[PDB]
Amino acid sequence: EFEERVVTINRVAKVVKGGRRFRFTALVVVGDKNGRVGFGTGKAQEVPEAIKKAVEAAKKDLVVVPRVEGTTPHTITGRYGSGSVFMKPAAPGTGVIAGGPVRAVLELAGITDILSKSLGSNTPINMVRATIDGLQNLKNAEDVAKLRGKTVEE
RNA sequence: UGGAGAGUUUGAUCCUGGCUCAGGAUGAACGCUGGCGGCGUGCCUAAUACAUGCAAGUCGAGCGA
Repeated sequence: EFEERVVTINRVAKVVKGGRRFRFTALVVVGDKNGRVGFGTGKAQEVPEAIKKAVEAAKKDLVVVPRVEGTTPHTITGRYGSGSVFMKPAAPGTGVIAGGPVRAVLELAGITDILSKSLGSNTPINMVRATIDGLQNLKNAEDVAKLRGKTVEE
């Protein structure tokens, strides 16, 4: 079993052309607090029924994040399109600071670090796709120790 | 050692982009209420004429009288 949160919903369609559409949508992040997250988007006109379509879209996506049990291994500027968050490791004891779309993703991988703010992000969709693009590009020491010498560098 | 955001142009979007709020401050004023032990700081606006008080004397083993 997993955990989900409703980040945002909308009421997006064209009102009357002779026949009405007025649909909703959602952007649900799912996670397990072990290091695997995801996100997906569905749409329907009955209000909480598009969430079950949205959690359906995110269970088929898992992203493995390295961890030193509380923070991230290094720093990176997770960038996608027009969004850019900044993330950097803390010391164990300080909690995850906000960025609300970026706040709820970092708690469902299971860390307690600082989070620098969204630099150029505007809307809560590209905050999410810039968050996940940051998390899926970190590096361990062991995989680096594969294609180098064997843990010399300290 | 340590670094958050939200709102608003469209029938509905993504972007550029402004304006606006939450917070910390004051040798502040002013608004309501009033128990203090104790610690500090109280002409920042007309350089607008300054009553009354005290702030530079001491030495009688200088020397006169």
